[PDB]
Formats: sequence, C-alpha cells, structure tokens
Amino acid sequence: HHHHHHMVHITLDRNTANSWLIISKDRRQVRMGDTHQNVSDNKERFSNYPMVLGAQRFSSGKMYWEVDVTQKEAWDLGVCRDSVQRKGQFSLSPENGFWTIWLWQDSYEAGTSPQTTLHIQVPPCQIGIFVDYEAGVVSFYNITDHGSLIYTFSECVFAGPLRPFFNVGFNYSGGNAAPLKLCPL
Ligand SMILES: O=S1(=O)CCN(Cc2ccco2)CC1
Repeated sequence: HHHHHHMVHITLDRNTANSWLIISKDRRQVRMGDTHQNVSDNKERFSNYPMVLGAQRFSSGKMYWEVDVTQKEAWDLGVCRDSVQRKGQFSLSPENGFWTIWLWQDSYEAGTSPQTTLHIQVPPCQIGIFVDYEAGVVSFYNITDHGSLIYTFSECVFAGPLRPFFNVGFNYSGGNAAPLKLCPL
C-alpha cells in the first residue's frame, strides 16, 4: 500500500484504560498489570475487558498508524466511535460502533456480526491501520508481509468522531503478557 504518508502520532488515553492496564510514560505502550493499578474509577474506563482508547479524535481525512503485536496470543485492534459503551458485556461489531480485527486461539478474525475468518499466511508482528473518514473505509495491513491487505471494512457508518481502539487481551495462559506498542513513524 501507499498510505504511509497519512501517518499520525497516536498516544494512549490513561483515563479510558481498564484499571489493570499499565500505560508507559511516553503513552505509546500498554500491557496487562498483575493487579488493579491503583487509579480511581470513572465513567470512561472499560470495566469488563483490558481495553484503552487513543487520545486523538478523528472526524475527517485520512489517517494511518502501526501497532506492534510481537509474541502476543490475543488482542483486538482498530477504531471505534467516541460514544461506545464502556461498562458491562458487549460484542465488537459495527452496530456497536467498533471497526476491529483480532487474534484469538490461533485464528485471526474481523469484528463483523457474525465475525469473518481472515486468511493470514504470515503471522503479523506489526499491523497497519488506515482510516478514510469521508470514504467510510477502515483497512488493516500486515507490515511483516510487505504490507499485504488483511481486511477492508467499507460502507462504514461512523456516526461520530473516531478514536484508536486497543485490547491487550486476557493473560489466563501466562503467554499473553507482552505489550501493544505504537511503532515510530
Ligand atoms: O487476564 S487475566 O489473567 C488478569 C486480569 N483479570 C481480571 C481483569 C482485568 C480486566 C478484565 O479482567 C482477568 C484474568
């Protein structure tokens, strides 16, 4: 692809994080902590899942960023509406305001309802995310495989400002502690 020139510098918003997440000082990395991270509760925090939002809000234009997923077993990545539900149980779907892909139990899937199987020959270590607000497009690229397309959501109905969306995943197995990292431009 040729989306690299729309690169944006994303930072994580501490205030939206699940209370067990540890966001690095530079606000570019996030990982699952061993316990509650000693923060007050607020209506922004994701309660049920290890999720956090980027600080940036997008309502126009073309945006691109890259995330490092090296050695993780589970994660969700994409964008979501600023107004998505934070508390309780919910599914990642466009109807709920999410445009995402994920890894879970050795399979990659796009967060459609119901979910769509992805065909990835080279397990990615870094994912590129492209958003064209006007066109209604969210695309995912495999940076490990020369930028090959993973998935395009088209005819998106954003219906609000978008925020970068992250889930570090659960670590029941002891094999999913590694962080998500925002890769340099
Ligand atoms: O992933 S875990 O090993 C450590 C965190 N716990 C509690 C927790 C935090 C957020 C959602 O649920 C689940 C099992």
